[PDB]
Amino acid sequence: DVNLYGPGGPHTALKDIANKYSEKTGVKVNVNFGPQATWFEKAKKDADILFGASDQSALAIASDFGKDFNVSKIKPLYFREAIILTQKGNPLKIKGLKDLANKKVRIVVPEGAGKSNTSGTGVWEDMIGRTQDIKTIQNFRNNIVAFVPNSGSARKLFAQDQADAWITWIDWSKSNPDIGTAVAIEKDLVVYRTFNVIAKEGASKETQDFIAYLSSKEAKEIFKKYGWREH
Amino acid sequence: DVNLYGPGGPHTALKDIANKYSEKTGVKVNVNFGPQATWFEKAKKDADILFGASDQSALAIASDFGKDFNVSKIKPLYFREAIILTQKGNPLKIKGLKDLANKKVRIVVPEGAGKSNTSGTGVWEDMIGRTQDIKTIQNFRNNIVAFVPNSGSARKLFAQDQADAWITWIDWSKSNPDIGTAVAIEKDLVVYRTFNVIAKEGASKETQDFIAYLSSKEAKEIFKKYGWREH
Repeated sequence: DVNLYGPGGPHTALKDIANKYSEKTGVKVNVNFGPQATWFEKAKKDADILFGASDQSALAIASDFGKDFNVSKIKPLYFREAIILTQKGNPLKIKGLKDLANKKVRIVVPEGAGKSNTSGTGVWEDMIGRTQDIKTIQNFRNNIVAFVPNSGSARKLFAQDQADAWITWIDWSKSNPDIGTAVAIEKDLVVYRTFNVIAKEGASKETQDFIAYLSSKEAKEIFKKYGWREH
Repeated sequence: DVNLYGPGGPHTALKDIANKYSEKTGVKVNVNFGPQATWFEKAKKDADILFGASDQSALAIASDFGKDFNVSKIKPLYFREAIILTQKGNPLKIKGLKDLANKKVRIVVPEGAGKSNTSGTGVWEDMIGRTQDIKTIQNFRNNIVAFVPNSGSARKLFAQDQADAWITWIDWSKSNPDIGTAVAIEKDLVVYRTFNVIAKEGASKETQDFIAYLSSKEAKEIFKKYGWREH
């Protein structure tokens, strides 16, 4: 078996890819996902590949594994853009990030706060900071009602109508057409973060084979369906 | 005394400001700075103000203090641009981030890896990611020879000539004009991160007065000298 572990997000593309791969090759590929704490102990025993939803978070998670993984071997393969997810119908008529700074809105964002490894860390400030206006930065921050440890937590909060806007990734919207309404972020502000993988030291032939498959034509198309790009 | 604690970087502006403030008011203001671990236990006793070199790192550090500080009260006041610091004279003629990706060069970047709270976390990927080209991202990352826990560590590594380029902030160059040559980052890729402060719960009038001073015309001018903007 080839066992993958990583955060929620890329798991939807990976599940599809793994399904197709397993049927085609006979090799069983398992995609374990969620908050790091839910799978960390198990991963330490049988993780073949660690996948990531950003570089900083992947570096963090792989570093928790010590000798089993060499962090220098993290492989970026795709990227996707940040988006604003609004409640269905976008009742507040949010047009972008600047709009979120100037209106009265409840925003949720994943931030690790140094105790959780999440793809969201640093995202909101890097985007709104590109307005080069401290008042705008202050205004946006004042609207953040919740910093959460991971995207799954943001999704739950959002689903309970506890926030008007969730700063997230396009793939979360693609994976969940039924949840909210995606609003594109200003081209001059938006950030793009990567999907990546790292194989354990002494990875099996089956593991190496699947890694290659992630760059295959079939994999590219599935990734594309969820918003993951190469160029 | 009014005691401030925070990371290296903003400390140079703050020390100038604190000196000027003390000269004017007679209130003694101490600026403690460095890797969090070096002052954490002391700060637990007498920290009046925590200052930060980015939002994500400030959120992390303030969170570590539990009930002593209310993280919702973090105050962004200034921002500055990331830069590339090259060895003095810029021998490799580095022209920006894309140039770094294309050339064979050794890059140092501060990344917390989930175990250190540093202003650098997420910066390099957010900038190079805006090229929207996975090969460029891959190439850039392949040139990173060291992910260090804080900017002070990057400075030391850089000073030892163990890296050709250090992804840092303009203020590090302004504070250390002689240790290298600053190269501006492409305006369409660069990120800007903030300086912030948070006063302890039950902060004294004198503590509050100094916080106000950080927005005074005198303080603004000192911040500006080190590259901190509003504006």
